[PDB]
Amino acid sequence: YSWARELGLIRKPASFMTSICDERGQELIYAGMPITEVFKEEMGIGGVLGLLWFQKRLPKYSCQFIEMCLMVTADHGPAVSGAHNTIICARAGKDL
Amino acid sequence: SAKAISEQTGKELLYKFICTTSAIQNRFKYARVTPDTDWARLLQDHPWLLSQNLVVKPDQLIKRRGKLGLVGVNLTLDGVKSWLKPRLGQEATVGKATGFLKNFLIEPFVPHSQAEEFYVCIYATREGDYVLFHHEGGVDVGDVDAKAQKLLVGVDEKLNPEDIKKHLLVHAPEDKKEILASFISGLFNFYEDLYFTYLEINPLVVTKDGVYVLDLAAKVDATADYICKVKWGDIEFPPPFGREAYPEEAYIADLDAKSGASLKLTLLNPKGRIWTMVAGGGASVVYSDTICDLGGVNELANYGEYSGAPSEQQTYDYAKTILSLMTREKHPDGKILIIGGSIANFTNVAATFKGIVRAIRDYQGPLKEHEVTIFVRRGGPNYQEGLRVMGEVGKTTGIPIHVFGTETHMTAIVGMALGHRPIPKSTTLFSRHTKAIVWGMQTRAVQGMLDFDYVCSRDEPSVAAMVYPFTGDHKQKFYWGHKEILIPVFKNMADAMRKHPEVDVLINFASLRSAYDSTMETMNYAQIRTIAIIAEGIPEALTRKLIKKADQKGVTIIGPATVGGIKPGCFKIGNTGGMLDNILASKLYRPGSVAYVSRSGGMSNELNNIISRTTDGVYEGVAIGGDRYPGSTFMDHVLRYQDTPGVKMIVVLGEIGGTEEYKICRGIKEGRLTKPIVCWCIGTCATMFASETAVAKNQALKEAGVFVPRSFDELGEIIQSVYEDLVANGVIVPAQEVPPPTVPMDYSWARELGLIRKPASFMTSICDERGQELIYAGMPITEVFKEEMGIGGVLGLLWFQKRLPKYSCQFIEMCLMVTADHGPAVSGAHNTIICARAGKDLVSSLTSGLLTIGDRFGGALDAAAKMFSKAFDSGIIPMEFVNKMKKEGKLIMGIGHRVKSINNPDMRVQILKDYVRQHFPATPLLDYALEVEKITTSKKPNLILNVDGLIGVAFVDMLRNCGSFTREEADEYIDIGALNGIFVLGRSMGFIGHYLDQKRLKQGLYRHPWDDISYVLPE
Amino acid sequence: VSSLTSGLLTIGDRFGGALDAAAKMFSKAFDSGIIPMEFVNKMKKEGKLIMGIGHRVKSINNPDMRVQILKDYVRQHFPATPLLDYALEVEKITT
Ligand SMILES: CC(C)(COP(=O)(O)OP(=O)(O)OC[C@H]1O[C@@H](n2cnc3c(N)ncnc32)[C@H](O)[C@@H]1OP(=O)(O)O)[C@@H](O)C(=O)NCCC(=O)NCCS
Ligand SMILES: Nc1ncnc2c1ncn2[C@@H]1O[C@H](COP(=O)(O)OP(=O)(O)O)[C@@H](O)[C@H]1O
Ligand SMILES: O=P([O-])(O)O
Ligand SMILES: [Mg+2]
Repeated sequence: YSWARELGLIRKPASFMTSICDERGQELIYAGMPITEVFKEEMGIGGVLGLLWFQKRLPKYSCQFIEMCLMVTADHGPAVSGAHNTIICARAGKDL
Repeated sequence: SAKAISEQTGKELLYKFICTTSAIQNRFKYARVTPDTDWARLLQDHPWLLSQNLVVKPDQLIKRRGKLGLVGVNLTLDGVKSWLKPRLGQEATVGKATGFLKNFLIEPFVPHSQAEEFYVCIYATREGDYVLFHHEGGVDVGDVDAKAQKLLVGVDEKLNPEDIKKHLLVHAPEDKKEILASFISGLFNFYEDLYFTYLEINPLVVTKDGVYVLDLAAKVDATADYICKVKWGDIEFPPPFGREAYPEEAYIADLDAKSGASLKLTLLNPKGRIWTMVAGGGASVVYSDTICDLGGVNELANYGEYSGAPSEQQTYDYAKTILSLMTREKHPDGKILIIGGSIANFTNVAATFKGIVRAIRDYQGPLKEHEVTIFVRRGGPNYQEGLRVMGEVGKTTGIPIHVFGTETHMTAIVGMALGHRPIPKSTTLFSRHTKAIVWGMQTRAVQGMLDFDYVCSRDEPSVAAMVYPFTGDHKQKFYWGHKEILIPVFKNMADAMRKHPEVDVLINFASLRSAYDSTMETMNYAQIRTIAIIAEGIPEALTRKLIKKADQKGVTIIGPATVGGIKPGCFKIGNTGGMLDNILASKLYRPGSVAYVSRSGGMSNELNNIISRTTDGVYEGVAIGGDRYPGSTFMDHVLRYQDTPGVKMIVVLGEIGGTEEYKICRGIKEGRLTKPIVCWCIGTCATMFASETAVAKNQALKEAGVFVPRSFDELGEIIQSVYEDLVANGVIVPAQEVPPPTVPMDYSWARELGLIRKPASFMTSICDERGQELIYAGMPITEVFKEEMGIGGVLGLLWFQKRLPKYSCQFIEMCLMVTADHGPAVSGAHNTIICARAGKDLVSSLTSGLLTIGDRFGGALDAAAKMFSKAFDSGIIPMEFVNKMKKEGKLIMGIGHRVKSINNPDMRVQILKDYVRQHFPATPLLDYALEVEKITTSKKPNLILNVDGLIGVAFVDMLRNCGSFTREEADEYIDIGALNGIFVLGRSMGFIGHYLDQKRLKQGLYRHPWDDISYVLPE
Repeated sequence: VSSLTSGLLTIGDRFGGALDAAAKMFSKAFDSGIIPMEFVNKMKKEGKLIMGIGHRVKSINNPDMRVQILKDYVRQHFPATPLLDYALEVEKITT
């Protein structure tokens, strides 16, 4: 199959479809932007999230805002439903 | 098709459903008599049989019964019995039909004058339903077509009562005009509402007392069953009067009825030396015709066909019937088997041939004894290899088999077998710019179209969008050569039309049930100018309505019951021409000068082959479909071809029945048709069963100037002669040949022909869902239940791939039961509850809890088993073990309890301990553990062997000593965590229990109280 | 536990949903009082497929063994099966 496909003798439709990231290249690509450009352009976590989630280069204010959201939602004590379960679980000797 | 019903069936429906002011007399007053009739029972159900004098007649689709002395009139019940004595069960010859008189009808005698007898008839035609009336009814009606008053009721038109009275009842007695008008009106509404195509009452009697339906002959459109099932009930369609079916005919009829495939068989001469096993309704006729043309009419043994993709098994069952039938008695000159067919559309030729090859191997002894010679001719996907298996079975058995392909003319094998020859509206519908919408989820058809487009060197794909009402709007992946492209799929046709104004063609793959409505809907979008209706089985009355709307809107309808057509280099309707290999083989990627029109789809594929081999190729070809009323006729297309400059000659493949072919004679006469026309009508043999005959039409066409061959065999030769003459006269300037673009083979297909191998990325050994039955580790699911395995047994198969002893299975079930739950205070239950309370679903809530299982919660079973196994296997004595653990600063896993002690035992442990002792052959590890317990309880009384420890060591003893596992196997299962699986599976029940409970208890969101939290944050 | 959960987390909608879906759908239809044929057509009109109807290979001539096993147990031991009776009538129409 590998060989027949190389010589373009047979066609087989792909079962999967992606559009967020391409690891196959010389360089890693996040939604069309190569990883070096991501750092060079100083995107940040917000910027990277814009490419992977929306496949868009967002304005700086937008990125900074996303980062701000992530910061305020980071934690709200151990009394909440989720924190409680994680604590119970950690205490029951489980992994991260 | 339109099918005849019995007089009883018709009368029953009429009495049940006719709505009229007219009082219909003797309603439901009929009794049926067969040779198996219980007269006592008959009289019990019909006491009216003694009330008055009667009439008796056969109800077997015998016409002119009175003239044949087959109607016993004005008889007492005794007289009726006396009349039946010499007739019931007797053989009778009515014209050229000979059969038995088996079914009769008894009705009350209606005294009346000849003046009180009338004739009424309604019948369907393309243009509507004709209503006929005659004041001189009876057995002496004569030529009713010229004599009777007649009126056409158009398509979707109402029968006006004023018109009945004014035009139909002109010669009716004045006093009976209102009652007749009222009855005829009700009869017409009845005729429409129950989907009749023919209804005749001869005579209809109207006396001073009321209306009497003395006789009734009717046909219904059988395809309307899906609508009318409720009113029709278990309606029976009687076969015409004549001989009854041989047991072999009945067998094949049963196979046909129980499958989507077409399997037909009729014996002509059981003692004939010529047997046929032909694929396709069209080809079967053609072969039968050729045999008759070569004088074999008296030696032809059968008429039959197989089509619609039958399974290898069905093909085998069909073939064995033929082979059985031909090896009953020897013939001095031996026998012949003609295994023919046209070019198959998509079905792999090797598949059906495997069934036939199996039948030949089973009947090789009788076939050699009866000196049978087999002739094969078939085309289609991978026909080359299908012909190889045929040639090979001939060599291995010794039976003479002569195998031929597409290169041989279809009917050439006949002459070879007999030893006569040696064995060697709008004019344009489509353009290269045509864009279509496909109604339905037809991935293969769309891809087929797109491969034709690519190979035709079209700039864009011919399919713009698809309409599939069950899914939401999405895009489907397809291939433009080797490049993947996306085609939009719409839930609503309105959206497809809106987003694609460039589309003017619609290909309708809607089922026969929804074809009508989807076509009518399409006609509300003016952009659509051509509609191809694929569906076979649309009721005639509905197709007429489609025709009417299309005609008034100028929409060209191709179909119903068609594959479509093909315009080489431009457009291909759906599945026309089949796989690329056939499109390439018959050079359909580039246009020629020859245009054709056919009824049969199969024959269109054969015509593509014929034309490509004899001429410069096909310009445009159309299959008009096989329904009674095609949307577009032979003439419709012939005129388009006459008016297309690129068309230099026309080929028409006609058929027996209808008078369409005569419009061509007329067209030529009138000087409208000037282009050379080649025509051959199939069904020249059918006259061995007047203007409508194939023989009559072929004669008329030849006289009109049409080029008509002697037989179907000479069709290739005549086409080539016409073509060569047109080249010689410079009418045809053939173009230089350009090679088409190449497209890769489909992986699916390559894998089928075993051309490529691709290694599996995965490996399984627990279950196989691919089979005819589900298999759990080698044991089929039915055996699982038959052997009464239970949950324990099933777990043994899926987890260990072993058939365990019953006591082992029962023990596993016991473990699952004790581990099921242990209250809501435990880590896992708590999380599930929290989760359920936070409004999550079952799976999220369960998993949230299960994710706590492993170390400090639920770990103990695996831990205990591992610890004790290690200690035991190391050979240290229990006391040495206890002290070793103390020194290492470790507690024993599976030892200790909060309240339970040596004097106050744990019930779960008691239950299990007792079962294990009683049923397990050996328990060495349990014995060792219990000895450790003797030591620890002597320290503190609550240092008992707990349920986790008990299950752990019991399970190890079960694996090691049940005798299903080697030590290696038993030790691997423990290590890979089989014991964790037990706890997880077991407790999963309890957790689902809690989830349901919290939802049922309508428990709100949990927030942990701050009072229970010690906040120790930095400063 | 991680491996099991990873798989279980796919259960719910397009995978494993059918049991719940079928039970809900048929109960609704039965309880609403509509006759099987009315139900079949209602679904078609609404653009919905019947949950618990259809098979890739198995047909009315080639039955599913699991369905055979279960149908037969239920017929034998259940005092009353009105919804099953209703569903089998819907199956008569769809097949
Ligand atoms: C001495 C005393 C404080 C503690 O005794 P205890 O609870 O029985 O002792 P422990 O908690 O250490 O447990 C007993 C043993 O069980 C062992 N053990 C506990 N759980 C175990 C497990 N799961 N697996 C293996 N061993 C286990 C411990 O290792 C310990 O072993 P050791 O005796 O060799 O050290 C207690 O008995 C006491 O209060 N006695 C009263 C004496 C008195 O009258 N005092 C004077 C007042 S006048
Ligand atoms: N029940 C009846 N009462 C009186 N006359 C009847 C009755 N049934 C039939 N007849 C007469 O017998 C004739 C022949 O019967 P019919 O049903 O028309 O058979 P066919 O037309 O096939 O010969 C009728 O034309 C009519 O005169
Ligand atoms: O049966 P066909 O010849 O119309 O395909
Ligand atoms: Mg008559």
